[PDB]
Amino acid sequence: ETEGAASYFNSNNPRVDYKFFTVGDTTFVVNRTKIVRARADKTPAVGGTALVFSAYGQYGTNYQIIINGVKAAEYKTASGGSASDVETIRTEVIAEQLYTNLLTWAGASDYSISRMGTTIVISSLSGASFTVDTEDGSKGKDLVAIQYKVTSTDLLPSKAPVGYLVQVWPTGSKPESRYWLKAEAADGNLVTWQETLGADEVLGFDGSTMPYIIERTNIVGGIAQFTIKQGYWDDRAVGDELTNPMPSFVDQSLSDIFMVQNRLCLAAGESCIMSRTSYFFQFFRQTVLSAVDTDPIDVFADASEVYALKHAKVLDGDTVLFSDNAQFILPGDKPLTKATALLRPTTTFEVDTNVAPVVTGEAVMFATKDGAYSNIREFYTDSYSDTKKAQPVTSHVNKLIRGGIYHMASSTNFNRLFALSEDNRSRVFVYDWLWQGTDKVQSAWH
Repeated sequence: ETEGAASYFNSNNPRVDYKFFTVGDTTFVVNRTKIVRARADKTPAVGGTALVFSAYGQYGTNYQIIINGVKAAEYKTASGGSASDVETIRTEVIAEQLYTNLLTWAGASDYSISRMGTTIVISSLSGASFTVDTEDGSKGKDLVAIQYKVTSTDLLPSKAPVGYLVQVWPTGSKPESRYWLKAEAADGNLVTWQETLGADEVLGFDGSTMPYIIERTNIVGGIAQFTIKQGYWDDRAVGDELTNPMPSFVDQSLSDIFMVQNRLCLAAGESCIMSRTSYFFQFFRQTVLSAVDTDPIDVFADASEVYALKHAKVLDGDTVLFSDNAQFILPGDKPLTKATALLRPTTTFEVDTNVAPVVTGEAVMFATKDGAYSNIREFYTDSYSDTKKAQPVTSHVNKLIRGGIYHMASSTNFNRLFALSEDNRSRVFVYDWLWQGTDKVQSAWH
């Protein structure tokens, strides 16, 4: 066992609750009672820390640093008619002179101020935003004041403290193009920025409520050892809430687990989430700047009048998704992208989701419940060139099966089908069939 072992298996009717899945060696266990919750921790909010820097300098400019209203850190450049005024306009000279004046200011006892390169960094001591103004000779060329947002990429400071956060959102640009950048320590005068998660956002899924994993590590002395453990779910890394949103299945209960085109498929109620290709534990885009086909997909084309879907099966180039009152077809002709994958509601047959439908090759066999008996229907493709209908194969024997069906098993090589009934556990029904040409030369029950 592990942490949360005897807390995800808290149920009284495991037949309806626990739905299992298997890929490779790992085994996924899904409980339909718990509700997925988001983790309590959040990224730090928009900090009051701000930095200022100089770019050009000009001649004879009175440089101001308006720190939260009251004026401080004053400096003025000489006229420039003398050859010696060239030294006073350099960025480094401006930076150090402004730093010296700011430190001597009376209010400096509340803000931590340091100088690195041509950048002055002001950090609050348990306070709100500085709301700096920093008027200068030009419009924005001379001095640039940034707290957490910038209007372009060229205006980025040459130097910055390690771990500084900033928002990039050029004016007149689509909201999908904005992203958060992080200033990380590097050599050379220029600093390097990397994509990072936004400020004051939820980190990721809470592992205590997400489906668990059962894995067979090795075999010791002819006996395999099995380990149950929490899932290795990837955490959100890049983007903000708008461009990297939480999938809608949060604050809901899972319904089924399956997979299509090597992508894990989290189907919960109206929502179904497509995992990243070859990476089952990640549901968030690797990078927000650009979109690629491998990125996870969200498909909501199913109607909301259909409740939580239960089963999924493959049928002649398509994956059919079974609900309690309708069916859907997910096309597989084209690769699934953000603009191509969609659910197509095709048939409205009445299907009982208590028992798992089986596949017999070219057809899918599902059972329906009615009264104290049960019928079994065949799902196949008709002679219309892509239209599917369902027909009952228990027409001549409909009262044979007592109670309902709780288990099925098929055999494509033997063309054999098995069924069970609750009214007598000792009785098993065998349905045999054999296609030949275009007709069923045999359809046997015993």
